[PDB]
Amino acid sequence: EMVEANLRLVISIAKKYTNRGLQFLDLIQEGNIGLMKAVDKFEYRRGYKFSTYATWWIRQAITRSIADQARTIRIPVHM
DNA sequence: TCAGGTATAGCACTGAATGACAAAACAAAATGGTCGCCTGCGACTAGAATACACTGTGCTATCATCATTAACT
Repeated sequence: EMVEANLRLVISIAKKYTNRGLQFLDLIQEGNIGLMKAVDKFEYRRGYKFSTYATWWIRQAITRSIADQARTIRIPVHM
């Protein structure tokens, strides 16, 4: 239920990060994976909004995916 | 023309030269110890919710294959 509710937030972040990269579908899948990984560790005791945490996790996932994938040769994240 | 002789070659003989085996030393190569960098993984808590991809081949020249429309039976 949380994933189905936040799919719209995921696609909104994807639209805010509209780069060609590999493909929009791969970026949406990476955002969904990041959303799931954030939900698996999220709690409401902080008294803040889940939107910021989910956005940070999706940004990290997209950065890792564009640093590793979306290229012929594999380039590390530090490079 | 026959013969003494000097030039040239074979023969008797100890002792120095030349073979075979083993050991010590140096250089080339593979294996192992060690240092610093590359890299794989996790976390950062104000709010951010289908609008950003975007289109552009252009309507050539016909030719043949598949379900819906209309109507004869």
